[PDB]
Amino acid sequence: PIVQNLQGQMVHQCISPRTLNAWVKVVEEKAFSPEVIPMFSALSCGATPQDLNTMLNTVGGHQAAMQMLKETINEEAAEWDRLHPVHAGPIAPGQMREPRGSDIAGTTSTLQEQIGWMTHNPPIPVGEIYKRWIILGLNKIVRMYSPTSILDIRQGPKEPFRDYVDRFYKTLRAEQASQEVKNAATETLLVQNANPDCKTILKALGPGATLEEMMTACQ
Amino acid sequence: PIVQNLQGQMVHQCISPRTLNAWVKVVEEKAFSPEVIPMFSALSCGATPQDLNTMLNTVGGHQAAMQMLKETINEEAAEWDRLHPVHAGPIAPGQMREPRGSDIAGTTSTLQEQIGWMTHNPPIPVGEIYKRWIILGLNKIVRMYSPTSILDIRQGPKEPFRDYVDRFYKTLRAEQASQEVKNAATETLLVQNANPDCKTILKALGPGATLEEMMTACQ
Amino acid sequence: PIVQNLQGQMVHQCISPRTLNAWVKVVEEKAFSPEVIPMFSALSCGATPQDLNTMLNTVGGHQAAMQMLKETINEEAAEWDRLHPVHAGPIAPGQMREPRGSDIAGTTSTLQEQIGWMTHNPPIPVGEIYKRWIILGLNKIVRMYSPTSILDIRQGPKEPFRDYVDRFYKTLRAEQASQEVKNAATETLLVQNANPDCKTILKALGPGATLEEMMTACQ
Amino acid sequence: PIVQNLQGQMVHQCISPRTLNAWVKVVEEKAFSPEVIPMFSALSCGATPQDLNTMLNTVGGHQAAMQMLKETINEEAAEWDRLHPVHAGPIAPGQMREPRGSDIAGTTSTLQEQIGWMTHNPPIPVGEIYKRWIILGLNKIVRMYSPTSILDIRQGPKEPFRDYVDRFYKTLRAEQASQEVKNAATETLLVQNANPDCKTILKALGPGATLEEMMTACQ
Amino acid sequence: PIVQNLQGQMVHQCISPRTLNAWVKVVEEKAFSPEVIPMFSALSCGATPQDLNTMLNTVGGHQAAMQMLKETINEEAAEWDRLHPVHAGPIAPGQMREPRGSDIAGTTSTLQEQIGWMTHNPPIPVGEIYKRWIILGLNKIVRMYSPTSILDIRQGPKEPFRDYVDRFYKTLRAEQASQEVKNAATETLLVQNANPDCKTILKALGPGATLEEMMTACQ
Amino acid sequence: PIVQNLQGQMVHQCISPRTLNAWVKVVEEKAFSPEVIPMFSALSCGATPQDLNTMLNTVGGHQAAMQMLKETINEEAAEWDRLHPVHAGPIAPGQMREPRGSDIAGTTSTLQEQIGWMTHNPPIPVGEIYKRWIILGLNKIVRMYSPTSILDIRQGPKEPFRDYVDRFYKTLRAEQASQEVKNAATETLLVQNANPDCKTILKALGPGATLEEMMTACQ
Ligand SMILES: O=C1Cc2ccccc2[C@H](c2ccccc2)N1
Ligand SMILES: O=C1Cc2ccccc2[C@H](c2ccccc2)N1
Ligand SMILES: O=C1Cc2ccccc2[C@H](c2ccccc2)N1
Ligand SMILES: O=C1Cc2ccccc2[C@H](c2ccccc2)N1
Ligand SMILES: O=C1Cc2ccccc2[C@H](c2ccccc2)N1
Ligand SMILES: O=C1Cc2ccccc2[C@H](c2ccccc2)N1
Repeated sequence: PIVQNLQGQMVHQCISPRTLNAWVKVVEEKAFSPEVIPMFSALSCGATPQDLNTMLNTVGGHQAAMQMLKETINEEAAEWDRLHPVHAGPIAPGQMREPRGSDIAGTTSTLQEQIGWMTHNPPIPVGEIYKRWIILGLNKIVRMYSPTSILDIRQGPKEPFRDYVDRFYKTLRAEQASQEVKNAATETLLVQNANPDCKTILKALGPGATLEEMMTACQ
Repeated sequence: PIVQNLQGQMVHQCISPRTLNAWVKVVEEKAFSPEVIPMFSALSCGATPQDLNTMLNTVGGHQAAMQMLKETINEEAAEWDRLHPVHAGPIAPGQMREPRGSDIAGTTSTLQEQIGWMTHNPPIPVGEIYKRWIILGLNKIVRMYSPTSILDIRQGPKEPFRDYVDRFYKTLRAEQASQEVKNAATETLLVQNANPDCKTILKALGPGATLEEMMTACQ
Repeated sequence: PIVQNLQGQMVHQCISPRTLNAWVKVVEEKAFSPEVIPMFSALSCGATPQDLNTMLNTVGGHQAAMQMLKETINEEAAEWDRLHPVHAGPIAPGQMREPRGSDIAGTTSTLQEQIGWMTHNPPIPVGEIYKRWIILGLNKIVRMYSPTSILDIRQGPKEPFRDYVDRFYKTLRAEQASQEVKNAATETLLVQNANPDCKTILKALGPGATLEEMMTACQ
Repeated sequence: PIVQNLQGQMVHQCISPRTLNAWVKVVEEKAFSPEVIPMFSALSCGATPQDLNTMLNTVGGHQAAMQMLKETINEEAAEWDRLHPVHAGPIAPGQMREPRGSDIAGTTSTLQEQIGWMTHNPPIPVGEIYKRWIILGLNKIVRMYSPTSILDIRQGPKEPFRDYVDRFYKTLRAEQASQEVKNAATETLLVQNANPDCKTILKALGPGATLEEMMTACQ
Repeated sequence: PIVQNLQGQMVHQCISPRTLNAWVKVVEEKAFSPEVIPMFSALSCGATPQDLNTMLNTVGGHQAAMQMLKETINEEAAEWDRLHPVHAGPIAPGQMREPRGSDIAGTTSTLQEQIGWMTHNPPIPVGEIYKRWIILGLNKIVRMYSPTSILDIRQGPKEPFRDYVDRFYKTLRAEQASQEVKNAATETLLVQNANPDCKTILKALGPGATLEEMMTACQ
Repeated sequence: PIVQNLQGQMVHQCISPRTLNAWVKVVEEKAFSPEVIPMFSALSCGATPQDLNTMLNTVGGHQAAMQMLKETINEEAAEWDRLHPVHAGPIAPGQMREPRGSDIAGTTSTLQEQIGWMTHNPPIPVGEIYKRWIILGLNKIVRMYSPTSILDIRQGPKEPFRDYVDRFYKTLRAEQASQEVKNAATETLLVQNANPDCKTILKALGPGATLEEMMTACQ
């Protein structure tokens, strides 16, 4: 990653064994549960494109997903190249060349180039641009591997309302509902999918009940 | 987080793998037992709003709770915006803009903005303001998930008085009794809910017995 | 905690995940065995009052003990306030206010105030003053939870003398005997409570035998 | 390794216990699965030739592989020596000598020499040159230990299409297919090797289907 | 401990959680096996008397041993006081007082005093003086808890000579034989205590056989 | 160890708990398998003679080996003393004395002396000299504890050729064959000791087959 040291210059630091192992283990334990994504982003704080490739390449399973991710990265790289074409022909001696999509993705750029871009004044933030593409891909994977429609999350007859609400919003998160819908689903599908006893209680609460109030009501 | 380095300037540092894993594990092991809250506060020492969102987003279960927390944060954000409206229209070139509620919550502000606010002279402590909102929400969650009324904590006939007192104050903590009440419950409900043998001994101690003295008396 | 950095100024540093977890685990594994106290003191090296409260608040069980500790802290705070009353009315602009008992305990003082006191020249050592109160309380707890009188530690007929001596001094430590008594118990109760065979051997050694010599004699 | 310190000079630092153990454990757990290679590269960030030899020598099993790797390194060393012969006869007093293949491999050069080369202006990057040779060898090992031809990866009749795709691309990775082929295999062998039901669905999608679209279609 | 920082002044640093836990665990796992002593010395590198007391006080079992150790420390303290009596009466304002035995042992000296002594020019090395006393005591404990005489280590009839030699020198180490005797025991008791078959082979080797040669001969 | 700090002076640093535990555990788990030696060398990076003795002394088992190692160190010390006799009689005030063998081994030299030698300009590298003696001894131990002759490593009739090659070169490593022999054994003993089926295939390959080619041929 690129870090400020103790004396305020941005320099390269090797990726730590602790970081490498954290990432491999979270993928082993959680697969593509949605909360793996913010974990990736956090563990990749300050990453160069080289570091992001290290993290992705250290994954041993899930090669269908990793191939889908390669496809998404190629699409974003191709769109970058449409927006920001680069001068063909020889670079100015000693000067910084402009990054192409594959340079951002770390496949045709050196670590030194990456460092140069990222520590330029002002920085050409190749690590952050690539990380956005990766996360775009990972979010597709999450949605793909979500095993259950929100329509099929219904409260069982002796299921505690809290355990049902947990299943409901765990499902909405993987299915990738916007916050609008998450905020909104509470006046609607959450009540619809509730068991008959709790449904009666919730119907009687009136509109504009908070989730807290719904949860208390069906406790 | 924002830390002073070895040479006394406040700078950003990535959230550590050790911190990320500590938080995920304490939620996995303890859920919303009350002592998770001071753990959160401690693990979030110096956090930016981005870091606080990382911590909350890395939680995989408990999505009912996390949706209730979103609701509490939205309420606090809305109250901030009432108290501190911001100038609409274009920002002064190169200057610091005033944070809105959603900026404090990290959803409409960049890391750079956050850093700017937090390291301003004097600091606009967006991390500490957001952390207060989060803890307000978490405390509601704790109270919600408290499974037992203090009225139902009674000493069993062969229950050691110490084990009963532990249950009693463990319950009062989750139910969120003030210190007044915790201090006070010792002249009252603690004795009432004691078994007949210990109740007789405690009644005879007189008023103004310390808990230590009550515990010794029923040993 | 407050630490000197690499360049010799005293500054605040966040409490580490390693420290937080060490403390929670030692309480989980050892409860209020006497050796938990020096562990607390060591893990709280350099602590602010905020940090000491973090450590105490992160404890999830033992709430009878934690309520007894609150009582002891309140008593010490009240005695501080007797000895060191503070000027009522407004503080001098920009100047340091004098700490009250509850300020020392971290309940009515900010982290900034604490830092100010602790790094004043000369330091008003609020962390060390509070830590003394806490340890006073913890020592009472240890004594309370000591399950066995020294009178009841007697060597079994086929109990190795070393295993008996271990039980004896493990008991004296929890019961909180002074070093005088620990030094002294060797000419007396240790021999009295020894089995008939070893008692004869020890009686014959004469007075002024070291523990080493007693242990060798009954090997 | 050679690291920049806190003040921006490149200096030698001992290999850490954490690094040493990470590498030994990944070889113990994963053998020569392809993802061990990017792990090696990452754990060897900044390594001297001495450090790379340490890592290879700390491996206890797999001695057939380690002997094959020695053979590959000897071949690369011999090709270096063809391209870059060195002046025989005595070195200039106090001056840097030119590295031979065995110097790059760390077998005839001292740590001091290595440091000298690597921190020269401009650096003679002996660590990076050796690491390339090692990785060339490791890639051969991976290919050797790949147990299954891509021709034999066929979707079972009740095998989820995702689990088949995972096996397929896990195999292609060990067999060391180029990205061209990985990108391409999706219009061809992946469909051919699919079970009859999914094969019909994929045939009907048309050419130019993404893997994402194929995966959705056979869900 | 007292450490040099990054800029070459000797300053105090808190004892680490890793150090505290290492020591507690080695005592839990190994008791007073001889190799615990060099572990203690190493884990106490740079320790103040306060730190050494922390380490000893964090031990929960073995209180017979810890009482024997207190006795040894008191004896060494008393001998220090004989050799180095201190001026009674008031200290020179602002000046360093001379340490008494109990000051060296950390029981009547503050951390500040200790730091003062240890960082004086030239240092009055109270940490190293106390550590020597402690190790003197620990060595007595080791010898006490050694369960087997060297006379009783004899090679069994189907015992591999190497396993017998391991038992032999493991015993000599706990029994605290000098290196002279360890060096010497090889021409004598080691052969005597060997089984009849190996004894014949060793007798025939001649005098002045190395242990290596004896071990090869009885392989 | 002696390390450069953040500002480029060589100073002493305590041996870490992580290093101490790494070494004890590798000896516990691997005994004197050959790969323990490069682990020792790596974990002892920068070590003083004191540190090397710490590492050796922290080993609890294997006392036959540790006594053999003492013998080897004494032999090397005696040869050093032959090559580099020291001036008897009093040292020049304030000046550096010349190290004797036992000084190099850390038994008659202080840490301060060691530091002085190792940080002299130019360094008298006592740590590296002692480490060479130790490794000489450890290599003898490895060879001693090698349980199997290379003559007895033969491919079983249904043993995969790769598993046989692993046994073969694992044996050659412990038996301490030179690289010449390891390189060479491939045209000879490896084929001889192969099972009849693979032997026929290898005989037919011709001379000058690489190990890779032999392994492929018998796959
Ligand atoms: O070097 C790498 C490793 C990797 C691993 C998994 C997923 C993507 C990647 C990306 C990459 C590769 C080729 C095309 C697109 C993206 N680059
Ligand atoms: O980015 C995040 C993640 C998160 C996770 C759990 C709970 C709250 C949050 C808050 C957030 C989101 C949307 C509305 C309110 C609060 N922001
Ligand atoms: O904030 C805290 C947490 C805590 C936890 C356990 C025990 C004592 C404390 C003390 C406290 C609280 C209220 C009265 C006295 C002492 N302060
Ligand atoms: O020192 C070493 C250790 C090692 C261990 C495993 C594999 C290769 C190596 C290389 C080495 C050795 C001899 C020839 C070629 C390469 N050097
Ligand atoms: O504070 C301590 C703790 C401790 C613990 C175990 C053994 C010795 C010690 C020494 C101590 C105490 C009293 C007399 C002598 C030595 N000091
Ligand atoms: O202090 C030590 C500890 C130790 C432990 C195991 C093996 C060798 C050593 C060497 C030592 C001792 C005495 C003679 C020779 C070598 N020195």
